[PDB]
Amino acid sequence: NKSDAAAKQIKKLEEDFDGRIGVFAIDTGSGNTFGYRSDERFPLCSSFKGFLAAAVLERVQQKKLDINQKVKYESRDLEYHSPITTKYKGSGMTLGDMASAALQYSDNGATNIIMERFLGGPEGMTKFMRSIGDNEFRLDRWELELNTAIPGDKRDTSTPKAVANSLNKLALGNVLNAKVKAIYQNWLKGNTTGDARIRASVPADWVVGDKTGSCGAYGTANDYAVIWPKNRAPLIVSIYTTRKSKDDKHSDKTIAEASRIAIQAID
Ligand SMILES: *C(=O)N1C[C@H](NOS(=O)(=O)O)CC[C@H]1C(N)=O
Ligand SMILES: [Cl-]
Ligand SMILES: [Cl-]
Repeated sequence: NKSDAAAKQIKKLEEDFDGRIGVFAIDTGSGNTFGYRSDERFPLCSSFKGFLAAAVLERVQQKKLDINQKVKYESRDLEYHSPITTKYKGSGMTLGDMASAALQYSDNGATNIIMERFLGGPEGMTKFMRSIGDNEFRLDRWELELNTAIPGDKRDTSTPKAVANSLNKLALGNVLNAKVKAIYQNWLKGNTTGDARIRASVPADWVVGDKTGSCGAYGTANDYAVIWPKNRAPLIVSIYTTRKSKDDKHSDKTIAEASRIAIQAID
């Protein structure tokens, strides 16, 4: 019945802002879980960039790539929203710096460059996810087109549960070795976009690593996080939303609230 109460609360919240909320949360210290719409599809938007950074680190770990190899792009027309790659166009960036920009600032140039040159495009990004046992995730298009968040479209979607399981595996599990996982965690912990989301749903002294997504259409926005509560084993929270209408804006406050509810549901 605690699951049932949390379900009623999410259902009401999603009705209050005329949209759809999907939630999965895991307490890693007990195995307890909470889901609502946990198997339904939601656009990933920028959130997939957190997995794209994990894929680079796996490549590094495998000695396929080097974390400090110079990535050069002096002639490229940077995609819109490339705040970090635009500052280093003249000089190039290290591969590790590039991947972390794609994660912590959602940098679109960084994303496109990495998929074109190191990850085998959207199909290769999908391949990596299948290789960690994620069967729901799919990326179909490149930046910026992956963001259209058309209702009923299944391109560039995943499920809250699968995203949560995958972040569990990547941030806490054993896909990455102890060394390279620490780096991923640090990247996550220093995300710059997430302050009004899962982060705002927890005490200021809990440590959080997250990655947000804001398609910019259909009120579509999301966040996933590892939370290290003080004196307790880590939580995983995954929150996805869509809204009914094209011009609807996303709601940071609904995400934060949905995370507050999900985190009490697994208390
Ligand atoms: C991510 O969805 N995008 C990059 C940028 N927003 O960063 S955030 O989503 O992490 O907050 C603008 C919108 C969107 C994109 N690819 O256009
Ligand atoms: Cl996923
Ligand atoms: Cl957040």
